[PDB]
Amino acid sequence: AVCGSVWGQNDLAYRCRTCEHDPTCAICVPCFQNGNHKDHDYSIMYTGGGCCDCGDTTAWKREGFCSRHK
Ligand SMILES: [Zn+2]
Ligand SMILES: [Zn+2]
Ligand SMILES: [Zn+2]
Repeated sequence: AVCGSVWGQNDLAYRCRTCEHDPTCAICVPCFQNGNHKDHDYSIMYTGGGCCDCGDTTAWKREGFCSRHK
């Protein structure tokens, strides 16, 4: 339902200021790739590690869910 992916401090992830509900939200690289963020304000970057928010309506807009946690 919600992507269970975890990453470490030197793993890249995605911020998306268009989809997030707060600036600490992030999704893993595969969830970004399998979603639709064209013309979004997104950035691939480091985040000090984290857990993917894809599929979680409390953290991420539904239109920003990838195809596998939609
Ligand atoms: Zn987005
Ligand atoms: Zn994910
Ligand atoms: Zn996903």
